[PDB]
Amino acid sequence: RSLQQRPEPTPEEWDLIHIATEAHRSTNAQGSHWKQRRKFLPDDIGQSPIVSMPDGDKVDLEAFSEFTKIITPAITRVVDFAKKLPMFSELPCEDQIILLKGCCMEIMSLRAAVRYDPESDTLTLSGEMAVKREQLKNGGLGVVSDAIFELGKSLSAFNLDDTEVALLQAVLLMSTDRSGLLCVDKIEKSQEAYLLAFEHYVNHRKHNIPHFWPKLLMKVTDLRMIGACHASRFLHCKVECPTELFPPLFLEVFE
Ligand SMILES: N[C@@H](Cc1cc(I)c(Oc2ccc(O)c(I)c2)c(I)c1)C(=O)O
Repeated sequence: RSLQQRPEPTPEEWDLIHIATEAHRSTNAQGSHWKQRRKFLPDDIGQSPIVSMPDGDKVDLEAFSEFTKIITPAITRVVDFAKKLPMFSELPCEDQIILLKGCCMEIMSLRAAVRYDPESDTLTLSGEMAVKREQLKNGGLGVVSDAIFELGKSLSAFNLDDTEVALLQAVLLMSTDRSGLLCVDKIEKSQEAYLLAFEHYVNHRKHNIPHFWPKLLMKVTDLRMIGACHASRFLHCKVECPTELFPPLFLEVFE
């Protein structure tokens, strides 16, 4: 360890890595059998954008409905992921709440993006619903969909395993650029530990791409950006459409 040229995970990092990975696996829909269980979203759904949005990319109500009918269990599984992480569970529940809201979209988007299928040109939502670029964009997301598609297409070269996704999620979670946090230092400290463990795991993996780590960290920024666009776009939807169309937990996370 450190053994070939680049530092390997420490024993303490191996532990943190194992805990994060299992946290992700146990909360990640349809594990390694998503390619056989997924049903495509019918091609007549997603083609009819008619509710206006401030930026001019309209919303298709039927598609919004399809995506939001399945969103609660998806958000629920991100809450579940976070809770299996000891540095998350031991925070005040105020802090817990703020962190989940700050990273929910980021983690859900990542999870869809790692399930980008090149041959059909689709993302898989919750390991069960394979969607095209147009359907997802028209259903609410607008250009955020082009962003997750663009991220998913570029990640196929990266060959991320379950651990790098889990650690990516954990770094997205433990982030201090949110308003209203109590335990700011404990969070930074916990993020730093994941980042280092992450880096050293990437070292252990020996990817065939040069400069893998900074390339990966740049994919982090893309997610945060996807996250911030969605929070802008969510706010506009809440303005255009009635409450009744939004599942209580969807509202609770993004409102
Ligand atoms: N693929 C994920 C779950 C996941 C689910 C859904 I519904 C998604 O579409 C969204 C999200 C937000 C919105 O505001 C709208 I409208 C749509 C995405 I991107 C991801 C997983 O495996 O957990």
